[PDB]
Amino acid sequence: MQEQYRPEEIESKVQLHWDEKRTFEVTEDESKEKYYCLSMLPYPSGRLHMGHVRNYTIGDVIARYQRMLGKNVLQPIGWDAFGLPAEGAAVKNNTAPAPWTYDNIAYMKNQLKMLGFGYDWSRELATCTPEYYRWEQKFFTELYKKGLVYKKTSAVNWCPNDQTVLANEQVIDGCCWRCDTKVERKEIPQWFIKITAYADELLNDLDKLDHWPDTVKTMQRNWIGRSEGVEITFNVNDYDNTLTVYTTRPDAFMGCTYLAVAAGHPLAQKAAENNPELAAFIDECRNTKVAEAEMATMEKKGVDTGFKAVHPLTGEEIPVWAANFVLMEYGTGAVMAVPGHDQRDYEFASKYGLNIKPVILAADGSEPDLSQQALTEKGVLFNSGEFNGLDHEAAFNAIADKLTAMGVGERKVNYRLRDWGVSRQRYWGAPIPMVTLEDGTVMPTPDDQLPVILPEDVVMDGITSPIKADPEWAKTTVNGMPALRETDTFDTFMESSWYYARYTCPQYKEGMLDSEAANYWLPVDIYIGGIEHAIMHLLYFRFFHKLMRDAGMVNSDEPAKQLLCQGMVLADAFYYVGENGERNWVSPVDAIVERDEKGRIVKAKDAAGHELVYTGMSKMSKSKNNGIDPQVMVERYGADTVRLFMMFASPADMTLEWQESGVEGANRFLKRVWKLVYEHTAKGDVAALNVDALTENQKALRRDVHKTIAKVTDDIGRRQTFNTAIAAIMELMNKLAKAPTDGEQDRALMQEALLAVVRMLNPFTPHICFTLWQELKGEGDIDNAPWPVADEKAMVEDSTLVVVQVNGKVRAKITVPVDATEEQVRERAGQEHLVAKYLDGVTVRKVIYVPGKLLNLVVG
RNA sequence: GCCCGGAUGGUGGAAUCGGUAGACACAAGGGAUUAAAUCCCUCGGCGCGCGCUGUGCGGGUUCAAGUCCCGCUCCGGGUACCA
Ligand SMILES: CC(C)C[C@H](N)C(=O)NS(=O)(=O)OC[C@H]1O[C@@H](n2cnc3c(N)ncnc32)[C@H](O)[C@@H]1O
Ligand SMILES: [Mg+2]
Ligand SMILES: [Zn+2]
Repeated sequence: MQEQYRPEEIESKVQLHWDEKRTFEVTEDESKEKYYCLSMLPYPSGRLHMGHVRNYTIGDVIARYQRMLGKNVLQPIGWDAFGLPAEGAAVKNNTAPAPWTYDNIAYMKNQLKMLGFGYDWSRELATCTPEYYRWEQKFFTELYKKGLVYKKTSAVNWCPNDQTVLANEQVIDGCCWRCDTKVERKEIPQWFIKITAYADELLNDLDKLDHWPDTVKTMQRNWIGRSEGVEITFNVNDYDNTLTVYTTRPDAFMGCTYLAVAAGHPLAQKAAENNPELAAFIDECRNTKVAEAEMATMEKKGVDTGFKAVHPLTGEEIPVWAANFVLMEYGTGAVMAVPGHDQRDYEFASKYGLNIKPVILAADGSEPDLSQQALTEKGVLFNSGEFNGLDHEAAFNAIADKLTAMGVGERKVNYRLRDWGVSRQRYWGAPIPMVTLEDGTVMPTPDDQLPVILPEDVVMDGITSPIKADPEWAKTTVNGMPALRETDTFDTFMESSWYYARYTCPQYKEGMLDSEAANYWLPVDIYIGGIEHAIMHLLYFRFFHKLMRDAGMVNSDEPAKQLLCQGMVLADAFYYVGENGERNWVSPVDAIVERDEKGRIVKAKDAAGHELVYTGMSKMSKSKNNGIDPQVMVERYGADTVRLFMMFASPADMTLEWQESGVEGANRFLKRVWKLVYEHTAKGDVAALNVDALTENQKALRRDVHKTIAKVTDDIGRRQTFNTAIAAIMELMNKLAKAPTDGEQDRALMQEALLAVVRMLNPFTPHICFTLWQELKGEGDIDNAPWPVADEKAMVEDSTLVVVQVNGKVRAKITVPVDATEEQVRERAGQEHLVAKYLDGVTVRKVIYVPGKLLNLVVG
C-alpha cells in the first residue's frame, strides 16, 4: 500500500480482476437465495451522461449490498438499440443506422466498465439483433391469432411535400424542424394491440403493489381513467345515420343544449358541401397537432353544421356544432354538451351564444348562479320534467333506465386508456410480421419465415425508408402465391417490454423464454429507472408480463416486486434558429452566460456568436444536447469519487439540478479513509478485543460504530436514502480520526471499526474498498464479505437528551438518565437559568412531556 | 390545459411517526505550516457568555408546523411517434 490514494493504479487493476474471475457472472443456483436487481437499459445515444450514472450507481449499490447479505444477485445490462435518433445521425454523418449504433454500444460499454458496475456481461443483449427481435415477431403473430391485434386508421404528423411521417419531437414551433412549410394531420391505417382488454387487471392490481411508490400508482390510475357511464344515441333531422355520445353525467342530461362533433365526422363532411364556412373550418382542422398538450391549450373553436339533433327526452331540436377538440380516432367522434354544469362547455357556449340551461340545484337547494361559471358539483335536479327532485344517484339510474327502455341508451364502462399503436413508418426497427397476399387478404407472416430480418447494409436519403423504397424487399411467397410483407416497423417500446425476462436466458434458441431460468429469477425484486417512465413504459412492461403469463411462460401476475423511480438529473439547455428554421442545440459547456441577482440566466451566447434562446433546466439528454459526460471527472478523480458524489448529492427519488461543485468533498473524504487505514495498518497486527474491559470513551465509540451499521443498513435496505447513509459514515470517520490508537484495546477497536466502515462504503466505492479490505487482512474478496451486523449490547444508552420549551420555544437542552421520570425531568429543567427566567411571575398552566425527548411548559 | 412531484443558509442537502431548524458537505473569509497538499478558527438574518426573527407567498389548526388544513406563485416530469 502506497501512502497516497492513486485511483488510476487501483480501478483498472480491480476491474480486470472482476473480469478474469467472472465475479458477477451468475447461473440459476438452487443452493443460494436469488435477488434480481434490474436497472432500465440504456439507448445507445453516444456517450453516457450523469442521468445514466445516477441510475446505474443506485443499481450497483443494491446489487453489491444484497450480494454481501449472501444472495445470488443478477444485475444485467444491454442495449435498447432501435430508435429514431440513429436515422438522423446516420444521414448527417454519412453512415447507416446499424454501424452508428454498434459504435455507440462499444463506446458506452467501455464507459460502464470504467465506472466498475458489477454486471453479468455474459447476459448482454442488443435489441436490434435478429437473435432478439425474432421472438417479439413470433409473439406478435400469436397475439394476432388470439384476437388481441387489429388494424384501424389513426392520425399521424404528415409532411405533404416530403411524404414522410414525423414524430412529435420533430415538429417544433408548428412547422417541421427541416424547412418552412406546414405539417398536417393524416389518418393512416396502422396496427394496434388491445391493452384495453387488460385495463381492469392493470387497474385492480395496483392495490397489490405495496412496494411501488404512490406517485407512480396514482399517475397510472389517472392514465387508465376508468369511468362508469352511459352511451346515448340521437337521431338527426335530414340525416340518415345516428350520432352516439358517451357521458358520465346522465343526471344533467336534461340540460344538454347542443352536441359537439369532430371535423372528420361524416355529418360534418356532409354539411360541408353547402356550408363554405364549415368547409373552411374542417380544412383548417388538419393543422391541429397530434398531441394532447397542444389540443387542450389551443383556443376552443367551432362552426354550426346546420343539423339539428332530437333530444330524446324533451323532443327539442339542438344544434350540432363541429369543434376542433373533438376527434374521430378517439371514441364515437361526438360528445354532448351541458354548459350549465361543465366548465369547458360553459366557455364554448358563452363564446358562441349557445343556451346555458341549469338543471342541478346547489347544495342548499337553491337554483344556481351560472353568470360567471358552471355548477360542476352534483346535486338534486330541477328543470327536468319527470326527473325533478331526484338526487345524483337516483337521477343517474332513472335517466339510464328510461334511455335503456327506449332502446337509445346503454350503460358502459369507458377508459381514458386508448389502445397501443405499434406501427411506425421508419427504417430502424424490427419489421412487423404481417403479410398481404396477391388475393387481397392480410395475415401473419408464417413461422417458417421468422425472423423477418431488417437489412443493415443500406443507403439512407433521410426521407424514405430503404425497405419501403426498394420494391424487391417486400416480395415473398405465402400459401403458394405472391405476397407483400409489411414495411412498417415496431414501436421501440416493444423491445423494452420483455427484455427483463430475456435477460434470464439470453442465448436460448428453442424459444422466447426458457421458463426454468425465467421462473428461477422472476419476479424482479427491485426495478430501478427514471420517473419519466412512471406511466408509458411501466404500463407496457406490466401489460406484456400479463400476456406472457397468459401464454403460460411466467408464474407471477406482476413483473416487479419493488420499484425505485429516481429523480431526473437536469441541466441548462440552449439553442439558436438556423438558416432555414432548424433548431440547433448548444451544450451548456459551450455557452457564455450572464446571470441575475436571483441566480437566473438572463443572457446567453455561444463561442461563435449566436444569441442563444435559453429554454431552462430540463432533463439531460442528447436531444437537447445538455448532457454531461462523466468521462472527464472519472479520469480526474476516479470512478469511486464520481459514484460517491452522485449518491451523496441528493436522495435517490428527488430530482437534481446538476452542478460540478461538491466533487472535491467526496475525493477528499476517500483520501481521509485511505490515510486512516494506512496509519492503522503500518502499526501491524492487532490483539483481540476485550468487550467487558473497555473504558467509557471506548464504550461510547463502539456504540457509535454499531449505531452507524444499524442506520446505514436501514438507510440502504429500507429507505434507499443513500445520502444520509454516507453522511452517517462520514461522521463516524471524524470520530475515528480523533480517537487514541496507542493501547492494544484502542487498536483492536480501530480494527473492528475500519473493517465495518470499509464494508459499508463498498457498495458506493467498491474499488478503493476492495484494496483496503486486503490491507486490513479481511477474509477473501470484499465482494463476497458478509454485511456487518450491529450488536444490541454495544448500542445500549445510559442517558438521553431532553429539549425544554416554554410556550413551544426552546430555552434549554438537558442530558438525563434514560429511566428518568417526568417529575425528575421537570426538577432538572427548573434548575436551568434560562428556563427560570421565563417561569418568573407566571403560572404553569399545562405540561407536555414526550418521554426521553421533550418537555414543554405551557405558561401564562 | 390535465395528472404527478418539488421549493430549507452564497450552494447541495439533514430533520425516519406533528416535537431541537440547518446534520453531513461545498464555496467563501481568517489563521497555521511551506505554490500544491494538509490542519485549525468563523460562517441563516437583524440588533452578543443575550434577544427577536427565520424552511417559496397569503390565511388557518395546534402546547408545538419545514412537516397537517384551505387558497396561490414559480420550477421540473408525463401528456400516447424522444427514449
Ligand atoms: C426501459 C426503457 C424504456 C429505457 C430506455 N431505453 C431509456 O430510457 N434509455 S436511456 O438511455 O435514455 O436511459 C436509461 C435509464 O436512465 C434513466 N435516465 C435517462 N436520462 C436521465 C436523466 N436525465 N436523469 C435521470 N435519469 C435518466 C432512464 O429513465 C432509464 O432508467
Ligand atoms: Mg435555495
Ligand atoms: Zn416540412
